[PDB]
Amino acid sequence: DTYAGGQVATSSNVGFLGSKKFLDTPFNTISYTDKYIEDKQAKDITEVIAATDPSIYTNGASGGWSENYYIRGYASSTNDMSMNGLFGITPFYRTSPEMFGRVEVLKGPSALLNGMPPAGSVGGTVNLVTKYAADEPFARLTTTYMSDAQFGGHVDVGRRFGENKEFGVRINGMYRDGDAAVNDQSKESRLFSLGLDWQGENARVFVDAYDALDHVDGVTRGVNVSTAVGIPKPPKADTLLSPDWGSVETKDKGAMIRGEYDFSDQLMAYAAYGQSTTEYKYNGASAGTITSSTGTLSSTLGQLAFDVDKKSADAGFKGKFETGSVKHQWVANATYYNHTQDDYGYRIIPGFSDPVITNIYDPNPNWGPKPEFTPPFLFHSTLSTSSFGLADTLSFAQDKVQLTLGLRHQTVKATSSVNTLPENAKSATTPGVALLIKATDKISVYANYIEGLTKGDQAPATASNPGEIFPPQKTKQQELGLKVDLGTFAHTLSAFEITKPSSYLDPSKLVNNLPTFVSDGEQRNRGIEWSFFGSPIEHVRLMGGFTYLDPELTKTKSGGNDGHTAVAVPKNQAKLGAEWDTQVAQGTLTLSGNINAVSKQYINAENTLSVPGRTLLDVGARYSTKVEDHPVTFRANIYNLTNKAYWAQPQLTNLALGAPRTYMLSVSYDF
Amino acid sequence: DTYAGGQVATSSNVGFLGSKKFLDTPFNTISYTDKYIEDKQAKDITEVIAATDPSIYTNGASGGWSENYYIRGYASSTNDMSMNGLFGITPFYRTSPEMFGRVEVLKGPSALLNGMPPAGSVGGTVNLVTKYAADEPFARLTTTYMSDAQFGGHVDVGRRFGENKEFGVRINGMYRDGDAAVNDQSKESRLFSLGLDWQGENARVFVDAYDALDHVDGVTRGVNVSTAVGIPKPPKADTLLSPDWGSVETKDKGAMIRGEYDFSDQLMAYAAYGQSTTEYKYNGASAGTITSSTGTLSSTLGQLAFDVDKKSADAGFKGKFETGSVKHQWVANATYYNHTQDDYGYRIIPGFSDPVITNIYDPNPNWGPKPEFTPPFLFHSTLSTSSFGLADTLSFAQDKVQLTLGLRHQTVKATSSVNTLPENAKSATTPGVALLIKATDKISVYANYIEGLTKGDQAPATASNPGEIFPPQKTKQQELGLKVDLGTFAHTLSAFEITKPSSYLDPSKLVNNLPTFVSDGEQRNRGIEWSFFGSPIEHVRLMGGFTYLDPELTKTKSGGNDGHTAVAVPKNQAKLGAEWDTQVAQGTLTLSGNINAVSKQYINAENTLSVPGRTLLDVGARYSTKVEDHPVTFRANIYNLTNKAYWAQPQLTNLALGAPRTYMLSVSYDF
Amino acid sequence: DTYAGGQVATSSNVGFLGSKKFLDTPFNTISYTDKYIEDKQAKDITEVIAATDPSIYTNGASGGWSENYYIRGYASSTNDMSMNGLFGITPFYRTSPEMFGRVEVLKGPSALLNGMPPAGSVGGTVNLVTKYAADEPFARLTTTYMSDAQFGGHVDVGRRFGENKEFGVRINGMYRDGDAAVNDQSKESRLFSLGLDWQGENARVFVDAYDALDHVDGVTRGVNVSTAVGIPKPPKADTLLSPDWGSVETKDKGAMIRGEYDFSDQLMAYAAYGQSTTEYKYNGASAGTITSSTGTLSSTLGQLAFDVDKKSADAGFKGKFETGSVKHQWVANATYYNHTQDDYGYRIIPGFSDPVITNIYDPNPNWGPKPEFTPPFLFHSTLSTSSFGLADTLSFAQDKVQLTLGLRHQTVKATSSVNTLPENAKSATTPGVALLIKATDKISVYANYIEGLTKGDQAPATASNPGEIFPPQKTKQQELGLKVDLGTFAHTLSAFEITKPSSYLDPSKLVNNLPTFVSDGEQRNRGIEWSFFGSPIEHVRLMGGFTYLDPELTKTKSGGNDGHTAVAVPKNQAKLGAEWDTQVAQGTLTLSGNINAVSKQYINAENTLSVPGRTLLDVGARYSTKVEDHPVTFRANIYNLTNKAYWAQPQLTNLALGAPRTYMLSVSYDF
Ligand SMILES: [Fe+3]
Ligand SMILES: [Fe+3]
Ligand SMILES: [Fe+3]
Repeated sequence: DTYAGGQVATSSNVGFLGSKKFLDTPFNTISYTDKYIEDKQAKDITEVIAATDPSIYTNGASGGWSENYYIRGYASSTNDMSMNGLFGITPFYRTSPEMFGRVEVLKGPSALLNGMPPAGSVGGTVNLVTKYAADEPFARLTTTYMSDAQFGGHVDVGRRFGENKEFGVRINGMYRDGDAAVNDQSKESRLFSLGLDWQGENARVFVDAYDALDHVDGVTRGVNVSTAVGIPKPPKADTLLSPDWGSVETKDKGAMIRGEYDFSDQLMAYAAYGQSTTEYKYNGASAGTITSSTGTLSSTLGQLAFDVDKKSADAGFKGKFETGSVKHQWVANATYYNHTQDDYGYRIIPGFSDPVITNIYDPNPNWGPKPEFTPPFLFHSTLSTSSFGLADTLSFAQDKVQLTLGLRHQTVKATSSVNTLPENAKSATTPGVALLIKATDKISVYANYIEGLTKGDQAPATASNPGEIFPPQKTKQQELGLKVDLGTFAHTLSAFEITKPSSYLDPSKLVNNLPTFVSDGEQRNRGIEWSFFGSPIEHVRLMGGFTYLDPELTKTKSGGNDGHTAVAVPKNQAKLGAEWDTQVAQGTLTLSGNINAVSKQYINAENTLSVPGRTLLDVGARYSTKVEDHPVTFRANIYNLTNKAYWAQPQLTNLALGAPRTYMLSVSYDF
Repeated sequence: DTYAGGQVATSSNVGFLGSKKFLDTPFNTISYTDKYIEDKQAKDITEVIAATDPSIYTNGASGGWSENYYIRGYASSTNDMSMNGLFGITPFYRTSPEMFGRVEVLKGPSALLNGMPPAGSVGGTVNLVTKYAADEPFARLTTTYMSDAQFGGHVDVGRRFGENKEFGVRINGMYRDGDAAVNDQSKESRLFSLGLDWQGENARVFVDAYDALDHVDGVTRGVNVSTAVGIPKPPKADTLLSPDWGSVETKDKGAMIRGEYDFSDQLMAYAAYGQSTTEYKYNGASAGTITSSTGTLSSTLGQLAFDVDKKSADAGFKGKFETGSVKHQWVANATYYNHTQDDYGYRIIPGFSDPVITNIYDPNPNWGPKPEFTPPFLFHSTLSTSSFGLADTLSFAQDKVQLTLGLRHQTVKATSSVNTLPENAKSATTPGVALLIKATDKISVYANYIEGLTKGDQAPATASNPGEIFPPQKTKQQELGLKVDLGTFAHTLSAFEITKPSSYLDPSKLVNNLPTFVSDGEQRNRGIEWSFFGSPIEHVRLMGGFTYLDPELTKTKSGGNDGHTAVAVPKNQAKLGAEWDTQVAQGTLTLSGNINAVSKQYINAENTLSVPGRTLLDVGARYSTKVEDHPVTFRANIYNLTNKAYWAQPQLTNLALGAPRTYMLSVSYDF
Repeated sequence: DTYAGGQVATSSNVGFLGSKKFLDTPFNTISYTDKYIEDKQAKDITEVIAATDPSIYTNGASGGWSENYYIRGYASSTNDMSMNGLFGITPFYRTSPEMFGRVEVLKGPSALLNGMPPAGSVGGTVNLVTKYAADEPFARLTTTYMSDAQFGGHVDVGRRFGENKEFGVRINGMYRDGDAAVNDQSKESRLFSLGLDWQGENARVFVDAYDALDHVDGVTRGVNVSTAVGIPKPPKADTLLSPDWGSVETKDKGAMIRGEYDFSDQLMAYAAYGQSTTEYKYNGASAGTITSSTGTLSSTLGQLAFDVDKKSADAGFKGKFETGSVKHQWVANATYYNHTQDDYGYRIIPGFSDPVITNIYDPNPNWGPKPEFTPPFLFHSTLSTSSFGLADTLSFAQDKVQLTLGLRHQTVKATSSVNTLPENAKSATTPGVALLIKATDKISVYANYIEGLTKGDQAPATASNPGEIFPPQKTKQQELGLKVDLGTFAHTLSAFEITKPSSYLDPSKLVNNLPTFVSDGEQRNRGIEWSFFGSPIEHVRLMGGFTYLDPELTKTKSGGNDGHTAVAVPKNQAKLGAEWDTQVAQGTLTLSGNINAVSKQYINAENTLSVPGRTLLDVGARYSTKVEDHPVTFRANIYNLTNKAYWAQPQLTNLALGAPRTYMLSVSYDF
């Protein structure tokens, strides 16, 4: 399954179409292996998928309250990841990757394939494939360090049972804790995970469960700027611009089961059910605001807790048939998601309502006392979605021309206990079509049209159309692409256009002498991507590429920002990761380097504030050997080697500092 | 004599008990070789004994007015090192290790073995073993660099003379000078040493003499904090928080002679005599005080000069005999120490009594003009100590059970030319017992009781018992331990409890309605130590360990701080040094790493101020080859490679910054 | 022609004496190859000639308005470089080295050999040798990075044509652009160069042409200090202490043609003609002035543009003959140089005459608005020089004793459109003599006397001798030296004394009771140099040395500064570059290090202000291999590894910051 280099896989899950090979997939897809994950010493999903992929962008801050990445220049919510194809299971805001055998990315929207994930983001789909027991018994201990003083370990054990090894058990345990690379920031993570499987003759069952904790002391929340004051030069990269006593914690627990049954080699049924819980707590700043070019910062304090219970299901049939010399491979499915949620919080903390005044350049800021965590209950809320989908792939001319057609019907309903406005389900129907031509056994050309869905907004009580709930809103993609597998090295070249609508109150459209709430907003992302992976010569691995992105606000409230560039995302990215192997005594030495170059990003939609591009370097070394015939691997990594200080745009606030120089060490031992 | 790896020796000097092997020593001991010293590029004793020993702690500042280390959580004064078993010879405050073939540490107090050293510290004994000429003629030149701009060299030459090579001459010369790694700090060091020996048939003589200079411009004195104001975040690690014009200089000259005479193979006499002089001069801050959380620093200035003339002697008899199936190995000795001293100084410098006001975060502090060095005479003082000791080691069962019993009488008298209060000698008797059992010839189990002595304090004129001089005060240790030599790798596991008394004026104990001066104070250090050294597999060296220490103030003035943790020392330490060798062309390449991790330390005895734990990394590379058949070694080291900024507690002031990232290069050539 | 190591050449151009080997040259000479240039990733000439040569000093600032270096402690103007032996062709202020096969240095003045270059500097002659097409067709692409975000590429292609490959074409293209290592400083460079040659039977023609751009945004201009205020501690090294909006741009275009004609093997004629244009523009600060010890900076603004059109020619004969057993090798030449120039500028910009007030330690300075570039015409000026020269080298004993004698007559005239005072040509005659003795074929001993010329000054209207124009002023050198070629490693040891006159109006020397304009000023530089290059052991390269310099102001106006040390230059330099090669897989791994240590430098001629010595470290790695038999080289370099912040003296202002830590990457591929 793994490609030359061991770092990328040759197939991925293309939503409900299932497992498809690189050259057979009319979408831009990549799948990273657990080997790559361990080689990066990746602590979250971002560190896996953003490192070498020029169609993915992160603001790159350390110890935020969530991960933050864009795919094809649109937000891709952490809420919207799948586990073994199923949504609503993964951790809410940050996921440590120890329990996954693959991390797969499908770029662009995919409503036909996947339906509408819970946060309705459209950038792309990240699918996390869990670990199951290999045939050979297995036990690996890894110890980890990260600067300044974060220590941890990870145990991974697998064994199969029964006379034909038809049962599997795979267990992962991980703990790490201590000060991180940012001043007064510490990071705690815990994971316990279970992967069980039964391989029957005509039937298969897979069970996965996990218990996870993510905790940051000195969480980074970021800061707001104005045009009046402007953006001052970034403090040094290890500065924390949020309260030192501020903290965030997320506890995530999840479990799922998949069953498959082969009726024949022309018909299979499958079902997947799962559930998860999230507990989020945050005590710290809601925002810092830079109020002077001398670096004065005004911070308001807030608290939030929320608890969410999630359930989800996906069941269907796959089959094959032939019509003359045309082979048909079809799938039909139904999906369900439900959550209930309680939110507690303060916008204004009693006794702590005055803003805390500091300066961004002060080495010893006074953040004041830490308020007790007592957020009062705010509201109960729910979300339900369901979908029914159908697709067929027609293969002509000895499978050299493959046409996929499908449609999905999607329903969604949200409720809130402080909403007096009407609450009603709404529905939309989303098609997709993809065409793939194998010009040779090494070269595929492909095109697709496909959509993404986002829950419709509700017009406020101040509108001509008060309380109107829009149907799910259609993001629309067209894509043309070329894929080349040279044998050990592979190239993708793809161009895309994706339009995403938005909704707003429009004063220019008067109905009963009132402003009308409309879905007339639009952002249009046009992009070219060239990317590559594998081994272009022996003992060398190379992964990366180049993208040009034009993210344009084509239609905005009152036309003010028509033709402007979208905030946050760069127009140009270039990324290269390279590894070089050489034999040294009784082992392999690998040297690694990464470069990550991006252009400037706008901070507001008026395009009157921006931050420059930056180029970041990383280096690593890896030594793999044996001690008394036990495999041993040593790994050292430095990220942001030049300790470049830069602003970039996080969620909810305008700016945050990128992560500083960070050292990571790990040693692993196979029992 | 040297253990596998070349870096540690298999025997050490156990006070007047003489040379004993690792498995035969009922104390926790380690001896480092000159090879280790050269490999660390150690510039002082601290860099030798603290690097991998988790029972030793230093605050780790660069360019202090002295070394500073604790052993088993108690101060071990630089004044209290021995040279070839004799006290009062070594440099007063800092010692560059070029002239030593071994640096030996015995952990815990050792009054029975060693008597009371001049400063009466009880943490451990550091014994410096000088170089003598090996049989083969020898000449090595080494050139040294340390960042930023310190250049130096060291010559080591030895030759033996006479027809049976019964005379030896060994000469060491060293100079280095230039800017160090701390801003505005420069370090000058000079050493000339002589080791002469004569090996007769029934007699031996050893002579050692040295002339040393230590000079620091921009000496670090450290800074004081209060509970009202608190401890601000450390400036960057290369900041100097003392006057840039401040300096310290110590000139040390010493010489000693040892003679041995064998009457038979059952009786030997020995005598050792030596003397030394110290000239200390300091012009700079007495203390910085942090007077605001913005980092305002108020620095008072002081000057000190003192001259001290020292004489030292140790003479006795050792013998063996048998009574039944019990072997006896006994010693009886007498020791003498005397110094005379003049002190000159200002507590208040005329024209410079106003503190200099700076801010600890200022890149451009104004330290004002440098006052002329004109300290006036303050007082003449003397210290005399003498002891008489007896010990016997009884061996049973083919030397598999060894019981040591001993006691020592200790006398001490101090005088001062400005003391109106009585001056009298005082005395104490200190016993010791140790038991060692060789379970196998690889495994020893041991236990000891032994004491340390400290000069008694004198009650002030304001007391109910005015002018009373206490006898030498007894620190008391109990220890249980286990040692294991696997062949090329060795373990020690030991547990200990050490109580140290203190004296104070007690307002709560009234006699004739006046406060009484009492010796009722107590600190109790309980510890577990696991440490190891050698080569656990081929081409690997590993040295380090783990300690837990509970240093508790069990009895304090008025009971205020009863149950508190002692200042300055961490409760937890983990240290690991590792080296890996590989063949590379015509030579051996060694890669090295060190980690040093400690937990938090309290800054006051009220335990209301503390500083966090910190982890420091070091890396090295070493290449040993030949050029035209002449051995050549290249050494490169980076210490504190993450350039971690941290506060820790020095002598006399509350806080000082740890040393920054420091680069060291050396090349050595054998003629 | 290249020495062991590939980095230095064995011959260089000794002015009109032509190509001479190392052991045949009675001057201190070195020639660096394009291989060395590529290995250093050199971006200007300074980075080639200053890195390892202890007789060369630069202040080392990043992004100045010109290069700045001294040779033997005297300014060597960038104006005064030669291209293939001809002056007035090279870029005016900064030269990127991509078009050169050699960079050659002759130390000390050389008027006999070279005449008077346009700026009349006397430190040394830098000669840049252009690239011509090798026999085998050639194409190399190189991509470059420099921190923070400067990217570039260089193409080098050559082919020969005709049946005997008697025509050659060699083309170089280079572009780089982006943010450099200094905050808010960007650097753009462009080069297109052409080297054409025809090799006939009796005759040869070489044509060279280039078009170059140098552009800096955030140009560093430096800052002035006073004795009243003093010199504060340097800000961090990547600080820009000139306006962020300030910029300099130079466009340089040049072309030259050389013809040679062999009349016989004993007589050759040659002629060279060339021209170049320079357009310089500068908009920014004229000076910052540090007006308080807290770091207050007062910056005045100015603008300058100048256009200069240059023409130059050199024609002559070389011949040999023998009379008895004495060989004669003679040369005779005539040289011409002319430039016309227009200057536009503001000393005071209308509407921007108020100084901009900042602080050198401010992370976020306000530099105010950028004034429109509108400098008005100031004056037209011209410079003409001509010379004729004759020299003979008399040799015997197979050239093992060589005596060189010569004379050159030099004429110069300057005009200016704002000079009312007389304008007249003036002349001087300058001799030279050198002696070389080959003690062996490995050892040469040599001595020389030779002069440098500088245009005479004109007495002001306030003098006794108003309007008098002095003749060309004679700098005078005497030198004694020793060269040793051991085979693969070479040494030079030389001692020199150079006196350089200056002129001033002297109130102490009255004629008709008026001050007299005199040439009574003198600076005298005495030096010892030990330097070396090549491979002392297999797989090692070593290049560097040590110099002591005594640069004394021996005679100054009024005698105030008599006996003081000259500004800007250190008295002591030590430089060492080392490379170590290891075979690994199918390629060579090279590791490199550089150290550069200098002593303190005076900032004023009163010698009441100075800045300390500093030591800088650099490290590098290089991997050279083949991919499908195509040569590939990877290079990584860090310069100023410790990121030392230091002041040094640039042109026109008192101080500027040295360049910060700078990372450089390049990859080259041969088609
Ligand atoms: Fe919120
Ligand atoms: Fe004192
Ligand atoms: Fe000027």
